[PDB]
Amino acid sequence: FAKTSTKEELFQKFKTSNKGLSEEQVEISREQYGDNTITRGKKSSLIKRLYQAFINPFTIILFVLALVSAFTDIILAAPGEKNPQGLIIITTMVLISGILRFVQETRSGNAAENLLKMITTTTNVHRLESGSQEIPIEEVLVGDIIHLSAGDMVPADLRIIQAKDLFISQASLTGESEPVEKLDLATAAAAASITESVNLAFMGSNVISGSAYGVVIATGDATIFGEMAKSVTEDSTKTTFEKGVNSVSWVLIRFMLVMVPFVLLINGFTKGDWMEAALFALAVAVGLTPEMLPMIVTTCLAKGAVTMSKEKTIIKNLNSIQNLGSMNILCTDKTGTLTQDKVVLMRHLDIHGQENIRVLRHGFLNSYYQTGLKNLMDLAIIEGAEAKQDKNPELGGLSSKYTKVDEIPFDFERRRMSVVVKSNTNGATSKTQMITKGAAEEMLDICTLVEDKGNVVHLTPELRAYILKKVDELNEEGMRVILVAQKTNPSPIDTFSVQDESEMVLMGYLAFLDPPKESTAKAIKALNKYGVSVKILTGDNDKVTRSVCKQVGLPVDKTILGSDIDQLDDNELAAVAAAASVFAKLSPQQKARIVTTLRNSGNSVGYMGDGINDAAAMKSSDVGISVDSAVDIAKESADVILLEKDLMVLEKGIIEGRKTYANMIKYIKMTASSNFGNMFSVLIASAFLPFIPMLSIHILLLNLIYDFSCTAIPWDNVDEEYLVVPRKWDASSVSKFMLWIGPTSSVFDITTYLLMFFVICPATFGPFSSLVPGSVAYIGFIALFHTGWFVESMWTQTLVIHMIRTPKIPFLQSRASAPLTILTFMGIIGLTIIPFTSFGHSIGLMALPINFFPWLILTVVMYMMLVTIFKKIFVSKYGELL
Amino acid sequence: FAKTSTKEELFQKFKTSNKGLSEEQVEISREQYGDNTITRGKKSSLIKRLYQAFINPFTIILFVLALVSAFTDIILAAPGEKNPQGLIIITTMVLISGILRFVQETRSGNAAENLLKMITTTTNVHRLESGSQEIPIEEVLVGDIIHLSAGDMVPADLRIIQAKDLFISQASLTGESEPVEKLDLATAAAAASITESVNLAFMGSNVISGSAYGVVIATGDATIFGEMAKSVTEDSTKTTFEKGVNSVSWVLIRFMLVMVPFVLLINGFTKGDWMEAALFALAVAVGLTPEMLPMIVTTCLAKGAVTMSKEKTIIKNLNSIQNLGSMNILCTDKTGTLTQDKVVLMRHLDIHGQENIRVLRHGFLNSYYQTGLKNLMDLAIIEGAEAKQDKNPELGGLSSKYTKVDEIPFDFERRRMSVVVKSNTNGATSKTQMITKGAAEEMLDICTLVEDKGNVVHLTPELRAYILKKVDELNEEGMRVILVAQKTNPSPIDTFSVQDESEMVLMGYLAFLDPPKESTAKAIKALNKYGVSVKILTGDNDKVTRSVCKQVGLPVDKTILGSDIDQLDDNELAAVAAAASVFAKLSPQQKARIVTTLRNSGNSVGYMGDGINDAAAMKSSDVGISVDSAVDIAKESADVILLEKDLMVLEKGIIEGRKTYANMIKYIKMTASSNFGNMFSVLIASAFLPFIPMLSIHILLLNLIYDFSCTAIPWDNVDEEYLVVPRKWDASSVSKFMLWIGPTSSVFDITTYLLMFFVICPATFGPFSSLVPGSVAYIGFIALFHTGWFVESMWTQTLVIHMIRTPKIPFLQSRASAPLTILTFMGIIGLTIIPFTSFGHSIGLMALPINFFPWLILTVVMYMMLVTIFKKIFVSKYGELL
Ligand SMILES: [Mg+2]
Ligand SMILES: [Mg+2]
Repeated sequence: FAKTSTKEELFQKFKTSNKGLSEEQVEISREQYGDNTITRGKKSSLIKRLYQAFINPFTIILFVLALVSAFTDIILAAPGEKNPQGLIIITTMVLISGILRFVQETRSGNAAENLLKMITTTTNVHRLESGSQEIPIEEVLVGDIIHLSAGDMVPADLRIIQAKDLFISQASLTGESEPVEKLDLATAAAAASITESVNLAFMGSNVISGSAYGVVIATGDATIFGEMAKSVTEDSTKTTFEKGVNSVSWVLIRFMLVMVPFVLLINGFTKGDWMEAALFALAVAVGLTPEMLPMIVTTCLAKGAVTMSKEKTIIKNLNSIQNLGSMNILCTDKTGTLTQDKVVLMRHLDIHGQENIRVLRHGFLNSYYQTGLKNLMDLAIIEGAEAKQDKNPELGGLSSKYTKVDEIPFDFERRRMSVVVKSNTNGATSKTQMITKGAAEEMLDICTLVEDKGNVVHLTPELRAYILKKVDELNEEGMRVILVAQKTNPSPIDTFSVQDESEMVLMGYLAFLDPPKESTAKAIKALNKYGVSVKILTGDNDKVTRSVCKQVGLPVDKTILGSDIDQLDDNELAAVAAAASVFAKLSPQQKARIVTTLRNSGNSVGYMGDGINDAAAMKSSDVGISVDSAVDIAKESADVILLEKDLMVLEKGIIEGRKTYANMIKYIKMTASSNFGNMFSVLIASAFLPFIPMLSIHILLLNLIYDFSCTAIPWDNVDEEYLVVPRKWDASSVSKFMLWIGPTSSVFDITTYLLMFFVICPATFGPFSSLVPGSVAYIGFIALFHTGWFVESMWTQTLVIHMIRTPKIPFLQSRASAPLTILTFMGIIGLTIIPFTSFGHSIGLMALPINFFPWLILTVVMYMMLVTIFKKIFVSKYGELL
Repeated sequence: FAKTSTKEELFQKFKTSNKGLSEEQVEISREQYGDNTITRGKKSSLIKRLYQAFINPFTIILFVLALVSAFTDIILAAPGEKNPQGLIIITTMVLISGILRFVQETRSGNAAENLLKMITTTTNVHRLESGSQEIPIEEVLVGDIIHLSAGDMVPADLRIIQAKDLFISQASLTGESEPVEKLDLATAAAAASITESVNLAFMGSNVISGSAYGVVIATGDATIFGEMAKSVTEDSTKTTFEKGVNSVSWVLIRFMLVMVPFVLLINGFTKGDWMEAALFALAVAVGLTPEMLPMIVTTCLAKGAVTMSKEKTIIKNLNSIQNLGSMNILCTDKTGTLTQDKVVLMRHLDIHGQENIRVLRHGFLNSYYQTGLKNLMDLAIIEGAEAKQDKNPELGGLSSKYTKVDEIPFDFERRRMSVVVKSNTNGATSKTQMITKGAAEEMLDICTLVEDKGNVVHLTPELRAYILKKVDELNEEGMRVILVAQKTNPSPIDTFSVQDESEMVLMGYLAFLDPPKESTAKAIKALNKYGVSVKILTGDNDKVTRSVCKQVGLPVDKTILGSDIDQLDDNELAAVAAAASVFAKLSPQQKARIVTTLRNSGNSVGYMGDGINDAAAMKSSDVGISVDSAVDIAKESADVILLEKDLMVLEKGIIEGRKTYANMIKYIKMTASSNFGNMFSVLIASAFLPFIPMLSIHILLLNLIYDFSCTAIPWDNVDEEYLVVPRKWDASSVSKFMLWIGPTSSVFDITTYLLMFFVICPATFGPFSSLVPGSVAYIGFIALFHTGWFVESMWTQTLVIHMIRTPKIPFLQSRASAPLTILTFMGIIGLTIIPFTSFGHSIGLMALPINFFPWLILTVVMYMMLVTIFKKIFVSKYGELL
């Protein structure tokens, strides 16, 4: 906590050695404080940290199901080599799921190029070697004498000891392209925010002209710019989506490790050899886990990103749009993001508070014949002249009458620009008037004549009070005022002096605000409509960010200043930030801290900005956006970088992202319930069946071929009501839903059991308990049961989706199954309904007797209606289906 | 034991003086044998013997309601007075069951007046005390010298010592009214059956002609008539119906003994309020018992008996028609029942086996002119000659052409009767014709000429050989044979005398037999079609019964006699009875012995009879059927009485007795299943519901208003494939239809347990676990949950009978139900108005919302499909969904 509090000790005296730094003292300084360097790095072993997640309940199944092959190996040959139709499928599934979990994050890693910039060298500095020279950056240290000249860049913060009308553009840290004066004088003892610390310089700021001497007092981590450079590394926190998917996988694992040992114990103690029990438990381990869930998740995310890639928005990280959908609080930079860093006239009125055409027309003249020096405020005046709709050409023709005799341009030493022009009225060369505008200070000091009530009077103390009150109403919004005044004079044979420019008749006041973008208000309203709070994080002065956001409609209440959050501890910081609004005067570390605390409270926080100072906040957020005017480094740190300028597209994301999550939270439940029910019946009927109902490979086929319809699940129609609230990744609701709707299938999977064990299978192959257990029709009976339960389970688990996807009254009310999904479903049922081919060496073909299908349709219909009842109960119990 | 083998000690002597018998002799007889009395008795405790059955669960239920009333009233005062609402109805139901069980049993008990009838005494006895007198059979002594005249009553079993062509009518024991000769000579010591007991007589027989002196061998219960009187009592054996009903009641008792102590323990261990657990167990016990089962059973039996009473067949016992339906073997008497006890001509034949009309004509005149004495034999000849297709009136003309000279009537010495007639053709006094008929043996000895092939030859030994061969050929066929001889006699000076009966000329022989009733063969065929075997237990000789067994059509092999069947043991008798179709020479002991043994072998046996000898078997059988020609004792001791003597109606009765059974079992399987289901769910809910789902009174109302339509089930449409095999009462068969298609209603009862837990929470009653245990909530919420699975449990168990009623036939191949049992069924479902009535305040039972019915319809439609699937699984595993 080494701060720069040595006031009046570091002024007028270097407080250290003047360039004669002792070697021992140099070593002491570099030990206790260190040098000025910025460290960065990359990684290429992302595979190690991206495999482990939901891959493990696949490599565990692989290890168990290959140890099964090893167990039947070394003893048997055909049973020990007929397994690989397992191991191979499970291994390629492991590889696919791992590669997909890799690509879901690879876009962020390979699209982040925040390293090309900085590491600046070749600094024009005064050194003891040869005076003013180009020196490498590693030769400037704490206590070194550094000079800022015309065109050189400051490499480290400085305690400036000499200044001469020095102006610096601090858009790198404050986001404001307008230059601000920087002086060598000691500031206030209590000081202010770091950006307003005139006595100290900032790394990364650009100087165009002027020279200044200073001494480096801070380097390393104490540099604010060093801070944002060091903060932007591969500290990519796990967003909401990753944690949600991990929690869902852990719910599945918590179910698997409770169900598997139970069925293992039952089938080991009850009837069979422990090899049969191991196979039986492997069946329940395979069935519970939806094998192609990562593929469906990736395809949903890809659909979202592709859709958002047509609204003209680069999506950098593929996992950004779901986070955009689940966005709860949007923290937004002010300078250049919602405003447009463009000075435009908004208040230009007489001393009574109404627009004066004459004064603005005079300003238009002084700015349109302004050939000496062009300045952004002059462009503001001229553009407002045309926005005013009062025609220019008369004034354009007034060049022939109100002829420009001469001009003293906007010289910065006196902050006065004075155009001396003659009023050729009606053809005669009349008197000459000069109009000077400049900063309010000198104008107020020199002005004693005022145009009031239509005449010219002296500047009385009451008129001074009135003018000061107008200045105060203009300043309280954080807007600077430039005074304009005309003076009449006879034809000047001699030149004009500064002392003659006094007692000049002032017209009024000017206000060049940075107006918010025309779509900002509509974007804020749309964001508030979809349950997304909006907060403002800007380094600008509090007054201007009350003025703005008192114009966009956002409730501005007790704007928190930077010092308050700096002195505030983390818990009450989180308490304040959530229940508050626009913040002011923040450093990049402050923005990152605020976003992080908002994250820790349980809110998925997105961020938007354009400046380099916003990079830390962009990277610390769940989803970092960037408007078109964003700087290149901010673009690289972004995730959903925009292109046009319109913020309306934000809602087109927030809508679309939500309709992705629903389509992903549908399947995740809609396939975890069924897969539970299918695996429930292989548990509570795992003791009465003298053989496993459906083998491991058959269940792998069922969970694979059915999961290719969920490839078309992302195109299903989410109705209109899920898309109004940012939904949280509630995995516990999954563990309830699949315990409520899942078992309703299991009973019918028992009805299919008894049926197919008593009337269908014994019909063709004779009654059971009368067949030789070795082989004869025992193989045929077992295969017929296998294929029949295959067909029935597939039908009944992929046709109930039309009943589960939507809340009450499907079809008629909510026209379900948008044609892509329903087409794929009926195109994949027609695939699984064919175990009649040469692909019946899957250890069951047993072409089903026609007698079975009437009993299959009767099961499907009655299961669909029972699921309707249980869906009603579930909706009426907790809050809804998902 | 003491058979008629005590010869040279008691036979050919008296062992006492002839009629010179003293007092010491009668005291010796009393000491050696005892009183000569017949034991008789009755009872009037039918109430105690007939209450116990399925009424004991009702009395236990009454006791438990009484305990609940006392417990809720010995502590509290307001709750302890609503228990009468259940106790009174249950205690009226106990009495209803008692009355309806006493009625369906005591009809046969008070329909038996066997002991009231019979009891004959006052026989003519000679004694030294007062000469000839009338001494009661209660006063006859062993060894009494008894004088026998025509028309007297035999006092005891009687070894005759003096006889002169003594003839005894033995229809009382053999069923044949035709007299049998009884001889006093020294007979065989080993003797034979009663029909061949030529040396001794039996009780109850009337002497037709002749006088005799005999000695009493035994008295009291040792006599055959005394034996049958002792065996025939009010010992109506438990028919198969009572055993089946007790088995069903015991199935229910085992089910409630397994369930009730489970619910009580679950609710006494969880939710530790033991009173509320006893209420749960009481509810389970109340809902498990079908409360109006005895009334439905009684109404089914009454419908069967009433509808059979219309077919000229008075039914004496309510259970007779049901036992007829469940009858498996029908044992019928031969004489009087299968045959018609009427001698009829069947073979008028010459001496060499050619149909000679001349012998028929000679018999015609020989009978038509026998005016001095008429007999059934002569009437038989006359009737058969009318029916022999030969025109009798032409023969009648010969009556005017053959006038009578004289006649020698049937004498008591030579046993021949003769008519001497003229041959006055056109009035011309030609030679006389003498025609003598009688027993073959005598006039076969006295014959000297025979007429063969139109000529006359001497009585050579060869022709006599063929005459006897054909005579005992007819005797082998059972035909009673008579011989007829003509003599061409020159005009005698005087009338025809005994010496005029020499030098006969035989013409031929005649065959008299009692042909079976013309409907006997058709009845036997119809019974054999319905899986009812027929046996011909009779006391007649083996020859005639073997002949009849061929005409009607039956297995003529293994004509098991009476001596051997008396010789062999019961265990072997069971084996040989099922392996034999015709039984001959049977004493009334043996008929009852055979019927009882066949009953013990697992066959429900009915008996048909017409005589006194039948009564023992009639009472020892499941159902006794009496023909029109039966003696009043046979009519009184039977259970079914015919009125048109047409056996063809019999099969019709069986059909009724089967369908009356089918509906009944269809009822028992309908209710006992549903009840179980509707009180299986409670078991499960016992661990989860915070309160009782239905109180005892609600379940009583459900089981009473649903059993008031099973009063209309007996009129439903029974199939036509169920009535082609005698169905046996099976308890296990109703315990496996109750575990199989019963728990398929629990699935749709745990659903309406949960739907009704989250569809009436919004019924202004708020969600549960939020209501204080006060009122207008916890009182209304519970009431609405009752009016839930009350209305729903009445709809789902009264409308699923149409699906279970029949074996596999969905709704159209059987025309499910008759208009009576569908109209009543829906008219009792329309009693879903109890909740919306002033009598909807039998505590609970509050007004249902309209919202419930769309779910009730869905549940009652869902449940029928599951019932169809389990019906198909049940039919295809056991064999009959009955
Ligand atoms: Mg399934
Ligand atoms: Mg029910």
